[PDB]
Amino acid sequence: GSSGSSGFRVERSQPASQPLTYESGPDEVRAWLEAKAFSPRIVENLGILTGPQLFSLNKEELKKVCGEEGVRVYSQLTMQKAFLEKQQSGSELSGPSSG
Repeated sequence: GSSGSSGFRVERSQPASQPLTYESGPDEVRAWLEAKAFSPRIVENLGILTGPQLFSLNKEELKKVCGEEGVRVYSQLTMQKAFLEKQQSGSELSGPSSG
């Protein structure tokens, strides 16, 4: 019960998008990047990390390795993460600590 405002206007979709999950190793992580066509550098740089190892990278990190492009990579990554969170309904004693 606390007055608050929110919203977002980002209408952007892609025709093709390779499936990326935590079970996907570095062999797939590199494919996901190329699929989006981020950059020839970020693909090889982030194409060596595993599924989780990559997602583990924070905005600052992704920006440190991907430089400026990173900002975009992270914007797309998070989007996927959230989608994965609610992929296989069956969380075991896991969830939001505080709401």
